[PDB]
Amino acid sequence: PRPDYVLLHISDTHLIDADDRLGELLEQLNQSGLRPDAIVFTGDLADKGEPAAYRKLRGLVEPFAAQLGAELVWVMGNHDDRAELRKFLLDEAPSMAPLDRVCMIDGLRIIVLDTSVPGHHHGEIRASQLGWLAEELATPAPDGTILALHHPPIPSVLDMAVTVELRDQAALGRVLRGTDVRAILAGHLHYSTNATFVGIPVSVASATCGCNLVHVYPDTVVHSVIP
Amino acid sequence: PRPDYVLLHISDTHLIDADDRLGELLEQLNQSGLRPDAIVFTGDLADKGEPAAYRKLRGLVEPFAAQLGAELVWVMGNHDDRAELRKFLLDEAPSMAPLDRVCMIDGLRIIVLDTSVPGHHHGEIRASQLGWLAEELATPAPDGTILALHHPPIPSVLDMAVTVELRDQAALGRVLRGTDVRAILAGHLHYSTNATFVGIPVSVASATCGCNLVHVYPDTVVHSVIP
Ligand SMILES: [Fe+3]
Ligand SMILES: [Fe+3]
Ligand SMILES: [Mn+2]
Ligand SMILES: [Mn+2]
Repeated sequence: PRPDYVLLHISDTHLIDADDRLGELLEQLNQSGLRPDAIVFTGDLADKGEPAAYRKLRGLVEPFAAQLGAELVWVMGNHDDRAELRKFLLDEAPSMAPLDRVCMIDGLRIIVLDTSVPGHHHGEIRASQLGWLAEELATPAPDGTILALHHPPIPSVLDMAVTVELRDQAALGRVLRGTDVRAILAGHLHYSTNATFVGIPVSVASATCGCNLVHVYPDTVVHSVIP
Repeated sequence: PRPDYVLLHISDTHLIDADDRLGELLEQLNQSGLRPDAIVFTGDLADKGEPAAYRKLRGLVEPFAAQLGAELVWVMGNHDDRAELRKFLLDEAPSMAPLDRVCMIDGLRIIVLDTSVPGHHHGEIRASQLGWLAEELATPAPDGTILALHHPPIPSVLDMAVTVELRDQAALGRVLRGTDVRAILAGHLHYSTNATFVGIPVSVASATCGCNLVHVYPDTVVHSVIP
């Protein structure tokens, strides 16, 4: 069966040997002959949100994505810095506003949401963002929506995770319920995990410092873990 | 958060170094301090369905499960033999009837289904089994149902997989739709994969020759991949 879309889901690169780890992955993905429609990086791109790390990340990943004709989708994590990411990864004016955006890949909507809280490790979504999200989802996409964020809306199975988990998941749940969100892509946990959130499948990719393949069929979304 | 139930999801042990691989896993799980309510093995237990392999499997796994007070849940795979498994793993009279069974873990229903076809590698579910399954699911379990089987009802992302995939998934889908089946546990693929089937989350554990942790919360089921 041919999927409608193929995505690559990578997370938690933590660049500041993370350079070798990511380099080795990209080289391995290049040799596979995989041709993704988009490559989605679900946060913690730079370990300390360093300008130099973003420059290195961009230098490694942009030629890889260009070779494949794949859209690059960057997401904020708790380790990242909004202003330095905008500047050195995106070529956008520095700002501390949430990195929220919408990207249509043919008929497939990818929504990037920013769960990060500046100077903190836990996750939160502000009122402005929920409203923005609700308004966007009021119009259905032809092939539905993939929501990409950092902190997963799933129960913490480790005590260590609870202190840095996504807070106020109920409010997000109220926005997402009944929408065309078909899957939520996340990171943060540094091990491969899946669950549902208000009936929506959530898939967490492990850290790079493997990744996931995402096959979007007409009726289901398949997430495969690539070590 | 405390889950309602903890399950261990292991698959594709292929015993006939698979002995060392499984031994090393069980020892590792024992050191973790994990106390599962059940341990579910989703098929391909013996590589050639050998009596000796089932004896070895039983010898390795029964003391492990006994130490933890965990229920053992065995599932048929394409590599297994129904008669030899019944005899040497279960202490049951030899039979080639499908290995279908129901196990209540407090309020949680685990249904074991047999997708294997004797002498063949692909998956099928017979009419007798669908009827049996439909009748069982007509009564809801207090905490819903986990369906455990070998061949996953998810699209084959590899060409090699298509020839040995589960056939006639539509019929199974018709039975499961609207039931209290909250999750489907599967194997067969030999890599970690998740998707939905008729709105129901399906989680495939990789092979042993790691495994998954399953945390059942009141409102969601979390699957975590343990390398
Ligand atoms: Fe991280
Ligand atoms: Fe197998
Ligand atoms: Mn994080
Ligand atoms: Mn198999």
